[PDB]
Amino acid sequence: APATPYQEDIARYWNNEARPVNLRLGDVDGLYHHHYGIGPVDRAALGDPEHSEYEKKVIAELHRLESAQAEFLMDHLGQAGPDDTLVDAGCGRGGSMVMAHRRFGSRVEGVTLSAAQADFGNRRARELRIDDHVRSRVCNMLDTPFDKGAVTASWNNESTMYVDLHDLFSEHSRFLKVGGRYVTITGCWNPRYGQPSKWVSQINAHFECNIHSRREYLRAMADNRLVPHTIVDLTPDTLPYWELRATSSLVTGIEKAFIESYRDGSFQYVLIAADRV
Ligand SMILES: Nc1ncnc2c1ncn2[C@@H]1O[C@H](CSCC[C@H](N)C(=O)O)[C@@H](O)[C@H]1O
Ligand SMILES: CC(C)=CCC/C(C)=C/CSP(=O)(O)OP(=O)(O)O
Ligand SMILES: [Mg+2]
Repeated sequence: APATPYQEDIARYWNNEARPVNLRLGDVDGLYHHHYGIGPVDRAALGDPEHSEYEKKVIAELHRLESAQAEFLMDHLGQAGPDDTLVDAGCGRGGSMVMAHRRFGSRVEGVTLSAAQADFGNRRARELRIDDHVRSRVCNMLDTPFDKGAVTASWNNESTMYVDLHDLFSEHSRFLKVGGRYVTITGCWNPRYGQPSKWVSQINAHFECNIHSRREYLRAMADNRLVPHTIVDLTPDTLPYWELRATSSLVTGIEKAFIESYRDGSFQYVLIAADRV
């Protein structure tokens, strides 16, 4: 039962989504991601752009960068093991959850507003025989069933732009144990630019989302017991992914808004990793 009209819009959006730039990339190795990539492009793997198999090599390379982005996120989760619970807040089709369970062996709990996504991820988990440890549910991430202090680490990978940040961080702070760890990778508008540019607004309109400024991320963390220990401006790191993607037949039309706003300083891609204290 949707918490607000807006969250009903978001459930409907993701229930309806199935773009090739997501499913064909996930098909490469069965890790289905809904986030962007980081790191240098492997031009050797790509080979000659004129080759018959170029588009398939581009697909494998873009997917490799999107998985690299998740790995980088998890490098900031600290240590976790089989007796711990990890929470993926706004978990998509569950590729990050699969990777986390492989990396840490923990119980991994995902929440999403989309029944089609939860169903997809739970089917994937059963296929991989890790469904006793990895579970998606349809649940608003601002109001979860996890007990106070029960969670060792948690994250939002490109899902914070659908909620009020004070409410989101109050919720993670509630369920994270003292000394637990939080990470987010997000696109935030740059308060140095001053307000959201036209490009940022085009991205909001495209995804029905609400990009926050970097100032708001840090303010909401400070107000909710979450203290950053690492912040990385990944903007230069994600541009190669976007410039490569822009050459792909699977483009969605938002590539220019990301590239141009990254280049002009109005928009930035950032990792913030924090302790719950
Ligand atoms: N209030 C809310 N509660 C739970 N999930 C939410 C939410 N608002 C948005 N979402 C989820 O946020 C996700 C954005 S897509 C990113 C998915 C995933 N973290 C990945 O990196 O692949 C979607 O799954 C959407 O359902
Ligand atoms: C501002 C940022 C970083 C993201 C905007 C919100 C959002 C849901 C982007 C979608 S990621 P995904 O569903 O994987 O999108 P596409 O590849 O189809 O463009
Ligand atoms: Mg995608």
